[PDB]
Amino acid sequence: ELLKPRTLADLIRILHELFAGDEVNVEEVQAVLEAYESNPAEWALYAKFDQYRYTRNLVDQGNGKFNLMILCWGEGHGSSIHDHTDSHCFLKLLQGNLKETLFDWPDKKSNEMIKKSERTLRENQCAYINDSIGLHRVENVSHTEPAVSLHLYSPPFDTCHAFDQRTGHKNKVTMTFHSKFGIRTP
Ligand SMILES: N[C@@H](CSOO)C(=O)O
Ligand SMILES: [Fe+2]
Repeated sequence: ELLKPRTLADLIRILHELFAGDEVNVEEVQAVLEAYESNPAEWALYAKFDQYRYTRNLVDQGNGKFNLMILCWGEGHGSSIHDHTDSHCFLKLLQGNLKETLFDWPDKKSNEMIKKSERTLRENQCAYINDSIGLHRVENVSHTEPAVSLHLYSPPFDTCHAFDQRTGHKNKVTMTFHSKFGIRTP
Protein backbone atom coordinates (compact mmCIF):
# COMPACT_ATOMS: atom_id res chain seq x y z
CA GLU A 1 0.00 0.00 0.00
CA LEU A 2 1.59 3.22 -1.25
CA LEU A 3 0.99 6.36 0.80
CA LYS A 4 2.24 9.90 0.17
CA PRO A 5 5.55 10.51 1.91
CA ARG A 6 5.06 13.43 4.29
CA THR A 7 8.77 14.20 4.64
CA LEU A 8 12.11 12.91 3.38
CA ALA A 9 12.38 10.70 6.47
CA ASP A 10 8.96 9.25 5.74
CA LEU A 11 10.03 8.62 2.13
CA ILE A 12 13.04 6.71 3.40
CA ARG A 13 10.88 4.55 5.68
CA ILE A 14 8.55 3.78 2.76
CA LEU A 15 11.47 2.87 0.50
CA HIS A 16 12.76 0.41 3.12
CA GLU A 17 9.40 -1.32 2.99
CA LEU A 18 9.33 -1.36 -0.82
CA PHE A 19 12.83 -2.86 -0.99
CA ALA A 20 12.35 -5.37 1.84
CA GLY A 21 12.00 -8.17 -0.73
CA ASP A 22 14.21 -9.44 -3.57
CA GLU A 23 12.59 -7.62 -6.48
CA VAL A 24 11.62 -4.04 -7.25
CA ASN A 25 8.32 -2.65 -8.47
CA VAL A 26 9.70 0.21 -10.52
CA GLU A 27 6.40 1.95 -11.09
CA GLU A 28 5.60 1.92 -7.39
CA VAL A 29 9.02 3.33 -6.43
CA GLN A 30 8.75 6.06 -9.07
CA ALA A 31 5.26 6.98 -7.86
CA VAL A 32 6.40 7.36 -4.24
CA LEU A 33 9.44 9.40 -5.23
CA GLU A 34 7.27 11.67 -7.33
CA ALA A 35 4.76 12.00 -4.47
CA TYR A 36 7.35 13.41 -2.07
CA GLU A 37 7.16 17.21 -2.30
CA SER A 38 10.66 18.58 -2.05
CA ASN A 39 11.17 20.52 1.16
CA PRO A 40 14.61 22.19 1.11
CA ALA A 41 14.87 22.31 4.91
CA GLU A 42 14.69 18.49 5.06
CA TRP A 43 17.60 17.97 2.71
CA ALA A 44 19.75 21.06 3.30
CA LEU A 45 22.13 18.84 5.33
CA TYR A 46 22.98 16.91 2.21
CA ALA A 47 23.11 19.75 -0.28
CA LYS A 48 26.82 20.33 -0.32
CA PHE A 49 28.01 21.95 -3.53
CA ASP A 50 31.46 22.15 -5.10
CA GLN A 51 32.51 25.05 -7.32
CA TYR A 52 33.88 22.89 -10.11
CA ARG A 53 31.61 19.89 -10.52
CA TYR A 54 28.52 18.15 -9.24
CA THR A 55 28.68 16.34 -5.91
CA ARG A 56 27.17 13.05 -4.68
CA ASN A 57 25.95 13.06 -1.10
CA LEU A 58 24.85 9.76 0.48
CA VAL A 59 21.62 9.91 2.45
CA ASP A 60 20.68 6.27 3.14
CA GLN A 61 22.05 2.79 2.45
CA GLY A 62 18.74 0.97 2.26
CA ASN A 63 19.55 -1.87 4.63
CA GLY A 64 21.89 -2.87 1.79
CA LYS A 65 19.23 -3.00 -0.91
CA PHE A 66 19.75 0.48 -2.37
CA ASN A 67 21.79 3.66 -2.14
CA LEU A 68 19.82 6.88 -1.81
CA MET A 69 21.80 10.05 -2.47
CA ILE A 70 21.52 13.75 -3.26
CA LEU A 71 23.40 15.29 -6.14
CA CYS A 72 24.19 19.02 -6.26
CA TRP A 73 24.77 20.63 -9.64
CA GLY A 74 26.29 24.08 -9.98
CA GLU A 75 25.39 26.26 -12.94
CA GLY A 76 26.72 24.56 -16.03
CA HIS A 77 27.68 21.34 -14.20
CA GLY A 78 26.93 18.03 -15.85
CA SER A 79 27.78 14.37 -15.97
CA SER A 80 29.44 12.10 -18.47
CA ILE A 81 27.42 9.82 -20.68
CA HIS A 82 27.17 6.75 -18.46
CA ASP A 83 25.52 3.41 -17.71
CA HIS A 84 24.15 2.11 -14.41
CA THR A 85 25.87 -1.22 -13.85
CA ASP A 86 22.83 -3.46 -14.23
CA SER A 87 20.93 -1.57 -11.53
CA HIS A 88 17.74 0.42 -11.26
CA CYS A 89 18.29 4.18 -11.18
CA PHE A 90 15.67 6.71 -10.16
CA LEU A 91 16.25 10.46 -10.32
CA LYS A 92 13.97 13.03 -8.73
CA LEU A 93 14.45 16.81 -8.96
CA LEU A 94 14.49 18.59 -5.60
CA GLN A 95 15.49 22.04 -6.93
CA GLY A 96 16.03 23.59 -10.35
CA ASN A 97 16.01 21.78 -13.69
CA LEU A 98 18.23 19.21 -15.34
CA LYS A 99 18.58 18.24 -18.95
CA GLU A 100 18.65 14.48 -19.49
CA THR A 101 20.00 13.27 -22.81
CA LEU A 102 19.49 9.64 -23.80
CA PHE A 103 21.97 7.72 -25.89
CA ASP A 104 22.00 4.25 -27.42
CA TRP A 105 24.60 1.67 -26.46
CA PRO A 106 27.39 2.16 -28.97
CA ASP A 107 28.33 -0.45 -31.55
CA LYS A 108 31.76 -2.06 -31.25
CA LYS A 109 32.64 0.21 -34.21
CA SER A 110 34.06 3.66 -33.41
CA ASN A 111 31.39 6.28 -34.08
CA GLU A 112 29.78 9.46 -32.85
CA MET A 113 27.17 8.63 -30.25
CA ILE A 114 24.04 10.43 -31.44
CA LYS A 115 21.40 11.41 -28.95
CA LYS A 116 18.16 9.46 -29.19
CA SER A 117 16.26 12.10 -27.24
CA GLU A 118 16.39 14.87 -24.65
CA ARG A 119 14.10 16.13 -22.00
CA THR A 120 13.98 18.74 -19.31
CA LEU A 121 13.35 17.37 -15.85
CA ARG A 122 11.64 19.92 -13.66
CA GLU A 123 11.20 20.28 -9.93
CA ASN A 124 9.70 17.24 -8.22
CA GLN A 125 9.54 15.12 -11.37
CA CYS A 126 11.05 11.58 -11.03
CA ALA A 127 12.71 9.85 -13.98
CA TYR A 128 13.94 6.27 -14.28
CA ILE A 129 16.77 4.73 -16.22
CA ASN A 130 18.38 1.32 -16.54
CA ASP A 131 20.82 -0.26 -18.94
CA SER A 132 18.04 -1.88 -20.98
CA ILE A 133 16.68 1.62 -21.72
CA GLY A 134 20.07 3.01 -22.70
CA LEU A 135 22.74 5.40 -21.47
CA HIS A 136 22.32 8.98 -20.38
CA ARG A 137 23.95 12.28 -19.59
CA VAL A 138 22.45 14.67 -17.06
CA GLU A 139 23.33 18.39 -17.05
CA ASN A 140 22.38 21.58 -15.30
CA VAL A 141 22.38 23.94 -18.29
CA SER A 142 21.18 26.90 -16.23
CA HIS A 143 23.39 29.97 -15.97
CA THR A 144 21.54 31.26 -12.90
CA GLU A 145 20.07 28.35 -10.87
CA PRO A 146 21.88 25.53 -9.12
CA ALA A 147 20.07 22.18 -9.26
CA VAL A 148 19.60 19.46 -6.66
CA SER A 149 18.40 15.93 -7.30
CA LEU A 150 17.62 12.79 -5.33
CA HIS A 151 18.88 9.50 -6.76
CA LEU A 152 18.12 5.91 -5.81
CA TYR A 153 20.12 2.98 -7.15
CA SER A 154 19.33 -0.69 -6.52
CA PRO A 155 21.34 -2.74 -6.01
CA PRO A 156 23.97 -0.20 -4.91
CA PHE A 157 26.95 0.23 -7.21
CA ASP A 158 30.13 2.32 -6.95
CA THR A 159 31.50 1.78 -10.43
CA CYS A 160 30.10 2.44 -13.88
CA HIS A 161 31.32 3.38 -17.35
CA ALA A 162 31.69 6.78 -18.94
CA PHE A 163 31.38 6.93 -22.73
CA ASP A 164 33.18 9.25 -25.12
CA GLN A 165 30.56 10.99 -27.24
CA ARG A 166 32.91 11.11 -30.24
CA THR A 167 33.71 7.38 -30.38
CA GLY A 168 31.48 5.37 -28.06
CA HIS A 169 34.61 4.19 -26.24
CA LYS A 170 33.93 3.34 -22.60
CA ASN A 171 36.10 3.74 -19.52
CA LYS A 172 35.43 2.41 -16.06
CA VAL A 173 34.92 5.05 -13.42
CA THR A 174 34.66 4.76 -9.66
CA MET A 175 32.18 7.09 -8.10
CA THR A 176 32.99 8.82 -4.85
CA PHE A 177 30.82 10.45 -2.25
CA HIS A 178 31.39 14.08 -1.36
CA SER A 179 29.57 13.40 1.88
CA LYS A 180 27.82 10.61 3.77
CA PHE A 181 24.96 11.19 6.20
CA GLY A 182 25.69 14.92 6.14
CA ILE A 183 29.39 14.50 6.90
CA ARG A 184 31.99 15.58 4.35
CA THR A 185 34.10 12.58 3.42
CA PRO A 186 37.24 13.80 1.64
N1 LIG B 1 24.46 8.45 -12.74
C1 LIG B 1 24.87 9.74 -12.21
C2 LIG B 1 23.70 10.63 -12.00
S1 LIG B 1 22.72 10.70 -13.47
O1 LIG B 1 22.22 9.21 -12.75
O2 LIG B 1 20.47 9.25 -12.48
C3 LIG B 1 25.50 9.58 -10.88
O3 LIG B 1 24.97 8.81 -10.04
O4 LIG B 1 26.53 10.23 -10.61
FE1 LIG C 1 22.84 8.47 -14.49
